[PDB]
Amino acid sequence: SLSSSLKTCYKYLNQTSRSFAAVIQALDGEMRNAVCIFYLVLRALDTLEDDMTISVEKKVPLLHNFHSFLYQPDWRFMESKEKDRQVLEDFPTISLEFRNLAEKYQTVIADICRRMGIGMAEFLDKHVTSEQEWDKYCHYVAGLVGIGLSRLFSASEFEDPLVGEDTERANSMGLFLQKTNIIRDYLEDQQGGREFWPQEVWSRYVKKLGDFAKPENIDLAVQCLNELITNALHHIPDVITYLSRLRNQSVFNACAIPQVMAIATLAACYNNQQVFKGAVKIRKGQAVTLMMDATNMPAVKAIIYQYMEEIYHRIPDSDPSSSKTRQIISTIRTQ
Ligand SMILES: CC(C)=CCC/C(C)=C/CC/C(C)=C/[C@@H]1[C@@H](COP(=O)(O)OP(=O)(O)O)[C@]1(C)CC/C=C(\C)CCC=C(C)C
Ligand SMILES: [Mg+2]
Ligand SMILES: [Mg+2]
Repeated sequence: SLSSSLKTCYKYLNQTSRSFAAVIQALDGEMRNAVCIFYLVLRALDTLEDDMTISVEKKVPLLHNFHSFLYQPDWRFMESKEKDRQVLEDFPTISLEFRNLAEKYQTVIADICRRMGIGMAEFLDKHVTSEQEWDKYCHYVAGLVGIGLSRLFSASEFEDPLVGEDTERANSMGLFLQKTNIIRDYLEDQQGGREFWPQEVWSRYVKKLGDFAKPENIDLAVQCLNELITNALHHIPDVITYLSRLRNQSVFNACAIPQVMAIATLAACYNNQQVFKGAVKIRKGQAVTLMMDATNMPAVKAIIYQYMEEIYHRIPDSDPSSSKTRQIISTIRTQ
């Protein structure tokens, strides 16, 4: 039986992660613990970042120094008003299990914590302006998770060194998941005072981002939605390349499921007014079918092409992104 501290870590994983708990807990051998802890560490970091009761000036050191707290066995944070605060109040349990991991895993995890902290700190006194800056934000909060996971898979030796070495491909995997979430969660974020859509894009349509929540502005909102989805789709060639290299079945499933869930969510969101009224989600019955079929590369490719064709045939004649949307979809189909 596992140590009591590790049991506690898996308890926190199941409490806090809806999307990832199952796939993580199905990982083979040494990957399971490495990735459970990687998750919890980053989830604590995020809980700090998310917390708007922590002033910027106080938040900046906490984010910068977070990587170092992993080696301070009594470090915890008692001022969080976030839902996942337990992760911060009992951080010593998480950091004890982290220090129990092989050095080769510790190094990757701490390195990712350090870099994500710097990047999170950088976006505390600005929003996202350009599409380039959108890519940068997404790299800090998601791309680096992909790079982190990739390097862990390689360190365990269940996967070839190439998986951990190709940082662009791993970065794209994270970007695709993150843009999908940001696109889909427009309203939830607007209601909580958060703004993640790029300013240089939305500003061509409305004067304030929240203006897309107003019913009179729906035609413009959906145009902006379509332009941002088109942006996200450009990461799919790299997604296909990344998944095409994976050898371990448990690692294949962990990587592929969230990607095909995000592909399904993007297609559900395309040209969809409902994004501006509430949370658009793929039906649970369909989610089950995707989890079952996405176990090999050719079946993943089929799912991708299927959802691309769904989008393609829903492009409105007058959509200002239409030519771009067709172009990227073709690229995906022919690769
Ligand atoms: C092992 C496995 C699939 C995942 C474990 C992921 C770990 C360590 C996360 C710790 C930090 C977190 C929480 C980040 C945020 C995820 C929120 O989505 P959500 O749906 O709200 O999930 P949940 O229900 O938990 O809230 C996010 C946007 C990052 C997405 C980018 C990834 C995952 C890299 C993909 C790239 C490759 C796989 C190359
Ligand atoms: Mg968060
Ligand atoms: Mg956050």
